[PDB]
Amino acid sequence: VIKHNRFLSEYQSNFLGGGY
Repeated sequence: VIKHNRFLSEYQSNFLGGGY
């Protein structure tokens, strides 16, 4: 898994809205 090479931050944490 890539995980955006510690740069994007998981799409900015789902742009402050993502239930997981």
